[PDB]
Amino acid sequence: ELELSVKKELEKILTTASSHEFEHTKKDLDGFRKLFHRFLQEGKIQRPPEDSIPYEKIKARGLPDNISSVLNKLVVVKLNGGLGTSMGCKGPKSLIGVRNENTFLDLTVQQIEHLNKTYNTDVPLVLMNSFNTDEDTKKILQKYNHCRVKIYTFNQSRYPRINKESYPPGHGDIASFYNSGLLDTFIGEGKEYIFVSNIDNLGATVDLYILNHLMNCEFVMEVTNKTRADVKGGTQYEGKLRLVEIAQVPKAHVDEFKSVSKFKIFNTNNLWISLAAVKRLQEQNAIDMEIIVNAKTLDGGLNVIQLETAVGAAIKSFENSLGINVPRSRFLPVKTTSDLLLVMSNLYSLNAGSLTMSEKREFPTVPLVKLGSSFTKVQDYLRRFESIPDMLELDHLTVSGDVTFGKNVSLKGTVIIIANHGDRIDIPPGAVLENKIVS
Amino acid sequence: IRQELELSVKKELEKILTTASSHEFEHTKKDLDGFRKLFHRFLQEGKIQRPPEDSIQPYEKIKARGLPDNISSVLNKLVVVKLNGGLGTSMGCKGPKSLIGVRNENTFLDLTVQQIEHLNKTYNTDVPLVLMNSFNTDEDTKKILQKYNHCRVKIYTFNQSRYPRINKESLLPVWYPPGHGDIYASFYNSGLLDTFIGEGKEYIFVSNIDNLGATVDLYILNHLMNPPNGKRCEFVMEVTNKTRADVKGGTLTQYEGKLRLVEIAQVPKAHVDEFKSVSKFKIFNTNNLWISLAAVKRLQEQNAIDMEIIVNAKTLDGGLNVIQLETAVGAAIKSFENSLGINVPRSRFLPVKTTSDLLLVMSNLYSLNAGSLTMSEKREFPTVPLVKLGSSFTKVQDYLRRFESIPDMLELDHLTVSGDVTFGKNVSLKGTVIIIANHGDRIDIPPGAVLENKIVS
Amino acid sequence: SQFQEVIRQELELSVKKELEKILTTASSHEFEHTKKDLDGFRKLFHRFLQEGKIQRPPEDSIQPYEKIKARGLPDNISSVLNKLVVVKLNGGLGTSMGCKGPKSLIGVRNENTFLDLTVQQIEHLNKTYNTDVPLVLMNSFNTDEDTKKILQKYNHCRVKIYTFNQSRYPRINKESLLPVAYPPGHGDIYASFYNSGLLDTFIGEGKEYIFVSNIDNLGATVDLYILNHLMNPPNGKRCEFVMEVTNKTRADVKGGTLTQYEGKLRLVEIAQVPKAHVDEFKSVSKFKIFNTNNLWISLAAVKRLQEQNAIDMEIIVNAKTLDGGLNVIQLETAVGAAIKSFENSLGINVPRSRFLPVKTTSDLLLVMSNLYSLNAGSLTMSEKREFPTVPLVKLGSSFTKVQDYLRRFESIPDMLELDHLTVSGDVTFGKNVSLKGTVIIIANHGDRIDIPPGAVLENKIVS
Amino acid sequence: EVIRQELELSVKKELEKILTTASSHEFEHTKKDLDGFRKLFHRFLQEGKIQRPPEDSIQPYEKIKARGLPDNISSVLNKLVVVKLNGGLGTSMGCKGPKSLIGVRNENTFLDLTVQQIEHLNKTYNTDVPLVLMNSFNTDEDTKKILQKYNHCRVKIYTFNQSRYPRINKESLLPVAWYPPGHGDIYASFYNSGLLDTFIGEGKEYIFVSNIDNLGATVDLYILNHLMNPPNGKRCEFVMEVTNKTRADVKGGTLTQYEGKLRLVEIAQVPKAHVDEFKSVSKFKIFNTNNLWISLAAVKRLQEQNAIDMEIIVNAKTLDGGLNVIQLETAVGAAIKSFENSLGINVPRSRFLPVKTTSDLLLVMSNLYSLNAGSLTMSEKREFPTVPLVKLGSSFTKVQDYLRRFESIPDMLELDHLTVSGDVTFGKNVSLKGTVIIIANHGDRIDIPPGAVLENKIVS
Repeated sequence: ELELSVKKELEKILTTASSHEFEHTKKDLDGFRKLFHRFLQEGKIQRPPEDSIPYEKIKARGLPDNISSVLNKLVVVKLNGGLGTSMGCKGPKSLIGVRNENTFLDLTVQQIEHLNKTYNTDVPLVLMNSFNTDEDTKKILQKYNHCRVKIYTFNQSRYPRINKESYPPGHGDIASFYNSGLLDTFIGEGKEYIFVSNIDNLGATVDLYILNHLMNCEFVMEVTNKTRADVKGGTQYEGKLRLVEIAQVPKAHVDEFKSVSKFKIFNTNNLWISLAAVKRLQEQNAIDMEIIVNAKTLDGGLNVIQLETAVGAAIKSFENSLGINVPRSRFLPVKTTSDLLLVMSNLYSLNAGSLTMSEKREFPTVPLVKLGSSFTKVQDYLRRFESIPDMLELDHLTVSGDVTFGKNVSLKGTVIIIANHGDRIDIPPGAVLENKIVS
Repeated sequence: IRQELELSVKKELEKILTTASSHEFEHTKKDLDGFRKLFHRFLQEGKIQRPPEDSIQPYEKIKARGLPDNISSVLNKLVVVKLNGGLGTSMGCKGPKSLIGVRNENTFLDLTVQQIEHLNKTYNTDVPLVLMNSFNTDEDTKKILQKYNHCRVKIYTFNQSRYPRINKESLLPVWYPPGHGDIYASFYNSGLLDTFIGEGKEYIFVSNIDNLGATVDLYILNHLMNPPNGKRCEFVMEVTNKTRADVKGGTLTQYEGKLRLVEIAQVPKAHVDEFKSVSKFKIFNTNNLWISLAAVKRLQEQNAIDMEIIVNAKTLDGGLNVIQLETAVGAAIKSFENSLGINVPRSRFLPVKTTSDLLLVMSNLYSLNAGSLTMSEKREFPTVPLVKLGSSFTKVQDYLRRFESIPDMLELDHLTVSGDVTFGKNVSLKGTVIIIANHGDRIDIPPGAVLENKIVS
Repeated sequence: SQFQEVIRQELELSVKKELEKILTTASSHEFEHTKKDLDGFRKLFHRFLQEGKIQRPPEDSIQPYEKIKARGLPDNISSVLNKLVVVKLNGGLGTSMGCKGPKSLIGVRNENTFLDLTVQQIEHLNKTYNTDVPLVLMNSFNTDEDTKKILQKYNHCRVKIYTFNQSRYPRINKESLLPVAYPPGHGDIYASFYNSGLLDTFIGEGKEYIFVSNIDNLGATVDLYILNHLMNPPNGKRCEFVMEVTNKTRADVKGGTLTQYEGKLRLVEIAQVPKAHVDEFKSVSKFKIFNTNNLWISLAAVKRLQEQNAIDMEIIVNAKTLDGGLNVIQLETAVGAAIKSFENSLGINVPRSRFLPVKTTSDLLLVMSNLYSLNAGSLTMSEKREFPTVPLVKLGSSFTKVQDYLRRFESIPDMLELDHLTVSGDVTFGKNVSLKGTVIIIANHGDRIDIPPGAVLENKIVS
Repeated sequence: EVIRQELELSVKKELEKILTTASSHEFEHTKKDLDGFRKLFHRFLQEGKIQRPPEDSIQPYEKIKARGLPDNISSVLNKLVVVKLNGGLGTSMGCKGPKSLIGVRNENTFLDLTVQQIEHLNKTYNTDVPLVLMNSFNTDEDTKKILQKYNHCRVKIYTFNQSRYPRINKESLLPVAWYPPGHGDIYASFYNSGLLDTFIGEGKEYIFVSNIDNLGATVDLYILNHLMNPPNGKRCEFVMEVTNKTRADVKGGTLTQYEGKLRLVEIAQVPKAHVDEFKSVSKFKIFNTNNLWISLAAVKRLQEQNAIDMEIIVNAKTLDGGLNVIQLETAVGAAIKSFENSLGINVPRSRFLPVKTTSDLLLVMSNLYSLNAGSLTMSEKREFPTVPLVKLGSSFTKVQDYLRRFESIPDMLELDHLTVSGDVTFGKNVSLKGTVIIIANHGDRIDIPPGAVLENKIVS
């Protein structure tokens, strides 16, 4: 008698519709009911064997020659649903400057343009944007016409927040793909596959070595070795491969997670998913994704629980799955302005829209940089540099305080600069900082 | 001309050779004439040689061949020689570097013999230890040896030669050790060479006492004593990958059928850029070498030991620029028939140059097993953490003063301190720690504190 | 006498009329109890206008708690509680501490508020004793309307919670002697509690004794031994009015003491003490006795004395200035000075287990440390804390407002081995700090100090 | 009047009890030095405005240059003698011994350079010009030691010492404690050394007195063409190089036509009232360079006559554990007034470039200037011709410090003002441009990064 009083106010929100909106109105609610019923009804015994999961072994099978073929039976979807307010800039996380002078969105059409103009193929790109991103990104999709690209944008369902005392439904909502109708469209043409990559990941290009094991199974989940850097994240139970998340872990076995190995598994969020298998699961309602609590409180109101599902959670529902190892070449997500300084450096070379780590960086290791609190805002980031320094021979960089960089600087080895509170530190142009502590 | 000003520097030492203290005469004549013998070669003083994939072998291919059975093995073919001719004033200490404490507190010397004991006291064998110490270190090291009686290890000493500090502007003499190439002649001349080959030992294993990871390894020894169907070995060179940590050293190449050594100075100007990547040079001179005893006798008799002349500048401290003619051990493989060096894990090369290495190596990051220490887990990534202590921390006494115990490091990646900083008991460093106390200020870090990804100003 | 008692009469006449004015002001149908309130002011005022040294206190009038504690506890049933009334003093906000609201609603431990811990205490009586103790709160216009909306949380519990408001009085002028168009303190209780129609309800329900304490005193708790002493008393005397007293620390010389004046007890406070002998009050101790404001009072006794106007309490002056205004007086009274009027009145000397005023954040810390343990809503110093010694904690002005206090300590540090603490300026503690010995943490203007998580500061001066 | 002769002959006998303590052979020079004083003290006891200097008596170097060069051969050099002023240490720069011996570039010492010059002269021209050094009791034996090194360079070198005088006391008026009596003491010493008669015997006719600070003191052919084979007939005798005043160099010496001849004037000689008009109004554009051209012939003629008129420079000095005392001296320039036909010629600042302090060094060992065969001249592309202004602090004063602070001399072509003070260091390959102020307050350090370009900046 305690779920029958929330649904009665979910019937009291249908008559507050603006007459026209009724097609996707009675449906988005009827999804919340399918997941609110799983809220109040809520191993270790199997470890992943050798016969399940390497990169350099597929390359020796290895590459189908040549045109195309095969490049024509595929669709490319990159995620959008997400602001970059954490970055600073109000608006979609797609519309921020990366390399002079392209943005995330620009970098993606750059990649597709090179393949179309060389393999004679026409591969359509797709955005899965949220309600906070569609108004803006739609207005700028006009500057992409007359480029050899097909474009297909569509929204995600709207979900009602609920209160602790008495929002986007996560990235796993891709429920929506059948709702817009493009599911039925894409299949009935010749395509058989969908490639999901995040837009934050800039290494997540479409691979031709993997397109061998795909073309001429079904479900591919890409993986990379865990590193001290990124500890928490997603990692074969009872026949099928099951996704395991940080929050699902019982109280006892927290020490067993992370340490040691044990596990090498990490969630890449780069997936290939078969089209014809979606309709065998989306219609019979057998997709089993796990739903997470995710209750924050911002800014000056009660604690709110926002229920969301995960993309990689539907392996337990898919049949005949197997994952393959992908070297860190093809995983490079950008989160803070400290990543921006990294990627826009002469650490990466730029080639037809997709970027790779450069020569001659002698050792193949990312030199990660920690920028201070006063660099977090992208508008402040560019203020303080403009003239992204030389970093081909840098190992560690840490700046904190009111610091400014002149043009053409070179950073080498370990550089530490720390201005005290209400001090300014002005690095002169052309300067070469090598293993130095600038207080 | 070049002779007529060389016969001056030869009759300039005839005045000091009569300034000889009766007995100490023949080991004085022997050296000074061996100084002339270098000075001569000093006046006269590729590339097509790309290194081969057959001589230089991976460790992984020896280690699993593999274990020599049984009793035992023989091992009684080996001699462990360790270089002990180095002062430790860069670490702060007046005297031999060997006598600096590393753990609990075993000294450098302590730790070696504790290995040789665990061998002999488990394999019913008698392996010797041989130290080469120069005139700097011989005195002080001898007095502190009486503590090793009734340890199952026979220990032997012999001195490096004594050459004159020649003048840059003057090219005339007024004292230094000729490096570590001097071994071949000074080890023969002591008499020890003939002893060991007389006991039937045929293989000597040189290394640096600095290299705490330089441990006697069975798997390699098996490749040597009773070798794989073939000939060899007159000489072996342990060699590791190049790290950003150490960009200048030696590289081993194949110039003219035999493998040569190349030093950074031997490089003419229009090719210095080329050395150390393009990465067709991931060879690093570890300085951990095996040699054959039988081999040394032959080649030393006929002066058939060819090394490149090292020419070091220093004017330090007060006075004119000084010229030190030296020779290295490596620069003499090309004069040994049939050479090959193998590739070795960095596990086997852990040299303790600064006070910053001490920290690393006496932390809970390494676990000790009576002498020989290893990178013991829990440790997640294999990566060696960066540690850079300031100038307030160089002299050992200061370093030891500053730490009231050595802080936990098993989950550290980078740590940099500078200033008058001072630690506590049970301190736990995790992530990237930066602690900097400015000219006049002092930071003392409270006991049992956990600094994790922080910056203390 | 001649020219002095004409002016005095014209003062009491002038105000009265400017108060006959502020009566119909005010022309609100809801008169209850306005006219009475203003008849209480003129009673105080008339006294203010018209307006030692004697003996030390006798050795049988004040008694040690151990003598009484060991007699010992009642036997039946008991069921001696059924003649008791607990009364908590809720006339006061926490704007001192810095909180929008009644002090009675700030959280202490895990994280129950002063009043939570109070009802948890009574619940636990009634539960283990199949008894029904009534709880009364004597609050003010400041405190009532706010707490009433919350009192519905204590539903389904085993308490009957009761309320009343004590009067409003208007604040008189220090220059002009004129009312501006305040709660007269805890001393007003007698009148207000009776007028509220509760004194009579309970007397006619079989109660005989009232236990008055503060809400700020987390230690002031119902004690079966001191209860045994009034209910079924020794010999048959028959008292009436009993006031808990303690021994004076350096911590509190500025309090009130009991002394025999002309044949009865009287509470003598800092203020009424002559200019020449102010020192001899503080020392020697000697006068080692100090008022706790834990009181036990007979209900029968109130009526007899109330309905007959005879509770003689000393008048306090209390000059205040706030905010952009000149000087205003304010007339108040104190429970304690009532002893004077009662009969067979006596005081018992108490441990300080029973006296913990949570007045500052300094006090809060201590009381949410590991230096105490919470059991059924009451808390007491806990073993193992070896030396019985009580630490002294002085926090800085940066720690005054509770909202700050919480954020500055990521956790509550381990105490138990504190002797002295003194923090002043901009500091901050992390998770799992352990403090022992004497800890001094001074940070100057413009500086920060962040004690890292897990630190153990023993006898250090951090700067 | 009668007291003066009393205090003048009291001095006579007091010195007479000091000869009686002279080491056998030292005497014949010690006495002549002491009779040198007798005369100066005698002048010192007995001790405008109409002076504004004419047109024709001071000439612009450009006219002279355009006449121009000697033809034969020349080999006009044969009649010249180069004299460089040595007496004078470099303790104010933070150096022991002779200032002559400080490293300027490569490092060539001050003296390394002037021989480097004379030599290149003799070698290109097949002539053998001599270098004579006038050092004093402080910079003599120290210099002679180093002279061994110039063997087998093509320069005959010489030395002589100027006199040594007694320090007389402020209150007492008695002598004590010895000093070299100014550079003006060149006429007397040069005569007594005998070189003067020696040289006028080998048929030399002229000396070129100049200073070893002066790096710009080139031997210039056009001035020579004017002295040997003079145009028109006359015939003079004394020539004073002379330049323009900068706000920099205002308090100097200027020529004026006092009573017939030219006469030098020093700020110390000017009446209190008129001090404002000397040192501007310019008016006095002329400023003394102390590069002089003098006839050997003429010296001798007038020295036998004791006719050389200099003014007494009265000096007050008391350092460090001494008491207040006077130190009577004379100036070389001062002597125009007694020579004949004397003229001054105005000369580019190129010829005038003294390195008196550590600021100056930085400037001269820059890439602003350029070095060839010992001589150095500013050069390209120093586009706007003006000389940049450098004020290093009291930290950079000592030569030994100055070098430790500059891990490399920095670029200065584009530099207009540089001013530092406090505890500062410089990386290598620094470039300075425009106006650069770097100021480090007591207790601080500024370390400039290598490769830095400071362009119009304040670094505090």
